[PDB]
Amino acid sequence: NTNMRMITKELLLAQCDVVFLTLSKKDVQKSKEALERFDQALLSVKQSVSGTDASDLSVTFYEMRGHYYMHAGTLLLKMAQSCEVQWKALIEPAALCYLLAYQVPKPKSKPDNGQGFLEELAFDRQSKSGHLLLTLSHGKQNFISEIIETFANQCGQSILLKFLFEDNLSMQDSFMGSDDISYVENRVPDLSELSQHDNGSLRIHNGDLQHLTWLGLQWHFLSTLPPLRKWLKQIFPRVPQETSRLESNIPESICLLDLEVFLLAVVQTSYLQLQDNNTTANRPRCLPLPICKQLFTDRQRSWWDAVYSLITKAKLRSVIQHDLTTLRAQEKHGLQPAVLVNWARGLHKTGYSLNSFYDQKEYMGRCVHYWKKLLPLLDLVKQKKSIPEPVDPLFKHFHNKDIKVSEVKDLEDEACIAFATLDLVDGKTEDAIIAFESVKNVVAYWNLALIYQRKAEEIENDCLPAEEQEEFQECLLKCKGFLKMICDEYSAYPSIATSLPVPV
Repeated sequence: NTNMRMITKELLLAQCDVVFLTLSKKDVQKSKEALERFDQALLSVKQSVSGTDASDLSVTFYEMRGHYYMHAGTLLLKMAQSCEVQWKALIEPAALCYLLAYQVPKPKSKPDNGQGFLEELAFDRQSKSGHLLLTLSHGKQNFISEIIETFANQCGQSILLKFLFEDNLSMQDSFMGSDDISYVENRVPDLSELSQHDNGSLRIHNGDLQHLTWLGLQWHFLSTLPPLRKWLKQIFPRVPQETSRLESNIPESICLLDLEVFLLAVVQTSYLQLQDNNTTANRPRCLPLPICKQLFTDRQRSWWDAVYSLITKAKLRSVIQHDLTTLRAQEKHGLQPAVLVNWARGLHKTGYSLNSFYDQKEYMGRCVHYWKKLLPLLDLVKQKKSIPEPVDPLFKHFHNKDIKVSEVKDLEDEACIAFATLDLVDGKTEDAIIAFESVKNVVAYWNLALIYQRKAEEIENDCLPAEEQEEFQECLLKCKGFLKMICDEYSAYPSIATSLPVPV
């Protein structure tokens, strides 16, 4: 009875998704037929059994309403791609469809009928809809205009119904007309809620390389690094966070930082590859998960599958061992500088942000290791071949990776600052100063002033003029609008200027 009305909606949803992606219906009869059956079932269940608060039909109906609008958006984008490419007329219909799904509220009875399914489906729908609503509406003031236009009493839903089912369904009857939408308002997803929705969506995509690289790419498009450690702690719970030795290429000593580094590299290589794939001559940069093609190459897939088979278990591990040698910058690697430098900067930031001492050291140890392994190779930049890689080992790109002769100096300075900071977070506070008195950028000045303050809370007076002149240096350097410091001088400069005047 009502239970079959419950389950058929779920099965028709799975049918719609499968017919959409793997069956690769080319936006022709194949997929639109499933969508039409879905819409018919929706109107049928809504009009007759208007479930109240008590029956679960109402909450399942709400979740499938959100999912129906999401799939409407995906079908619009597929039509646009198949015909020519994502048009200028099929992103706003699609943007409105993505919005409504996120806006209908996550289902929670909180008292049998495993609400877990609806909970994780809400996780997934919100994650997807939000990531595709930010990447479509990258420019602001776009949501407000779409909300006040593409929707209206009937015209808005008419121009959204005709596209999906071309004149095979009446407007008033058996359609989306009976559903009212005017109840939705402007509310772009939050960058904190989005990360938790992704951390939840990882509950139905355990270790899917495609899904992970898609999420990584979507975060990368928003110009903020993704939270790789939460996801990697969810996927793999137990894996050690570091290793005893970085000099040994042994397969059964996988550290979580290795997988973090591998995912960083895959995300950047796939991003550059698509960037060169005639996207410069397509409005959705990343093309939602089911419609888009493979983002990683084949060797990455083989290695990740071997790693997953090792972790979550006559095993041939030559791929593990070979790419581990590649990963730890060991005996002989084909990767050029662009990859090592990205690795080092990422580990640097991720470690420095955190507070736990046994975590900052770990991030600074791996960071200094990568910079010191870059040290000799970047020296081979004297009108010389970097590394002959006629074959592509794992990550080989050109016209980007090649570090020109000029930029060497800055990487040297960053490596020295990494050395100083590593030793400063170990307790050798004197040679920390020693090393910080060679590089002459603003990071050095700020770190020196900070160590002067901490060591000398209530020690001496004349050590304060050290802080005085170093923050005067940083003042002149602020005069040039230099925002390179981790905390902007709006906060450091005022506090230090105050402390200097108060001590005076």
